[PDB]
Amino acid sequence: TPAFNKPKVELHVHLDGAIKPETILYFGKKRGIALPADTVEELRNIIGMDKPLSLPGFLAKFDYYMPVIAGCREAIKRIAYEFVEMKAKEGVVYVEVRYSPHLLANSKVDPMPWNQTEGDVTPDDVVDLVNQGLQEGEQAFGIKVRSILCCMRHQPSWSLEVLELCKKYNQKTVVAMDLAGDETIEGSSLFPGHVEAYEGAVKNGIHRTVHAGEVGSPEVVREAVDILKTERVGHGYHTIEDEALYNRLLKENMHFEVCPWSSYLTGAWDPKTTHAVVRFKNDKANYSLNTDDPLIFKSTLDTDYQMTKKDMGFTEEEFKRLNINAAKSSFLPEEEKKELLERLYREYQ
Ligand SMILES: [Zn+2]
Repeated sequence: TPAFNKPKVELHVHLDGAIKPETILYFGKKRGIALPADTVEELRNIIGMDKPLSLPGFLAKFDYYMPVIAGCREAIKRIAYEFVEMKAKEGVVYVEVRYSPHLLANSKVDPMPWNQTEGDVTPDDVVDLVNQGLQEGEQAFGIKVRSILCCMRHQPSWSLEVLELCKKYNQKTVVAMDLAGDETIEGSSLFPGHVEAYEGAVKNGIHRTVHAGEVGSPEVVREAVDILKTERVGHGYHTIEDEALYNRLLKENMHFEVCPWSSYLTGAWDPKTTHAVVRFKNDKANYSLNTDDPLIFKSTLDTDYQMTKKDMGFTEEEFKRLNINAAKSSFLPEEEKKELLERLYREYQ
């Protein structure tokens, strides 16, 4: 019995954290690359999580399976295509999906991700391949899909490259730049490479989101909003700790990309306390509901909706409100944004 059986919009979900276990198995076998399990259930049990850890302990799960996908053109295009199929079944009608193109490349990338041998798949090629799979998925499954490229906190030497790829692939299919990775790296938001990329984004009209206040202090959110000039905040739960900052962001209609089930499993949210999203809901904040890394969290979008419905008093009315806010805060051009809003209002009658 689905919590919200109406069209949804999802703004915060990682392509590399939203791959079918079956597809991971497939490419491990095909390429002869080690995976920590030989069945799909056992693979889910080791890659996946069902109790809280930490952000770095979460980030280690990628080490298990990224090597079977990175540097492989067929695999990269396939995960993009299967992503759209996955989301179409969830009742999502518009999604922005994000990833680090560098982390899927095996050429012209330093340091080389996942101990790969030099190949022929550059970060540029990665974006091209993802685009192809996403566009074919859109055609096959009849939902709209756009992508966001992630700078990685520990590797600000990639950030200007990420900016250039966002320019090169603007709206086809890249709609924004993100900053992801380990938020516990002290002061990483203001590493000069990241600041230069975001300032370049401002000058070139490239849209901006930033992971902030997931596990970091409100200062991380402040850094994102006031220096990186972010347009949306990934998570943002800890913003509430600085009341003045939080109230300012409410006043500015900042969008928070909320990931409730993710926040439980990464330890971003202390489950001894009321979730931040309850405050957001009560303050009528601008926010969306999102899966984040459904492969690792063993989840679908219904997991997050069920959780907020059961545990946080979420109504159908609030589910409609937050999806309309998600649509308004999307990085779609004006005409396509209007189209999405029209569709939501039509299907919500
Ligand atoms: Zn994320």
